[PDB]
Amino acid sequence: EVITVRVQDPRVQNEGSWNSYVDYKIFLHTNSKAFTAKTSCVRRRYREFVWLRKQLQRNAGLVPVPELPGKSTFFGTSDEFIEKRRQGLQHFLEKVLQSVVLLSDSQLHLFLQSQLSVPEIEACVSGQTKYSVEEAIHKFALMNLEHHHHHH
Ligand SMILES: [Cl-]
Ligand SMILES: [Cl-]
Ligand SMILES: [Cl-]
Ligand SMILES: [Cl-]
Ligand SMILES: [Cl-]
Ligand SMILES: [Cl-]
Ligand SMILES: [Cl-]
Ligand SMILES: [Cl-]
Repeated sequence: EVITVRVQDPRVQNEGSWNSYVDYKIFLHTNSKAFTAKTSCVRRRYREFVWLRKQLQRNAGLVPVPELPGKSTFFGTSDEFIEKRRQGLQHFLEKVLQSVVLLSDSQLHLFLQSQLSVPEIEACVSGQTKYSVEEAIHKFALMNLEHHHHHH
């Protein structure tokens, strides 16, 4: 695997409050030149993955985008519900990162290597920010290193 990706450590955030949510830790490591940060670790919720798939389906190769786990008719917090959604998210990313065309998606790179919100990504990839995509990812890499990933 030229790109290593793992969706791990799912957690119910703000448990019990009106705006509780589940998010997922995304770990990536690659030597590919397409990525600004050689290693990255972010947290994202399912609703952001749904947005990310829509961005990817606008690609110029008309390449298929892997399916996501289904949407829920309830707020799911069971261990089994969360694990199966975690498995499907990892499969989704593993498949996405095997496509050269999808590796040109700037939103994907900010999704994976920064903690910018979805609107912030949209503003950055539309030329409405002071910083470039590469600058944002590099600054996050300096800000977010915590020595959890040893070189091989
Ligand atoms: Cl809750
Ligand atoms: Cl990542
Ligand atoms: Cl979620
Ligand atoms: Cl969500
Ligand atoms: Cl960030
Ligand atoms: Cl925002
Ligand atoms: Cl990083
Ligand atoms: Cl780290």
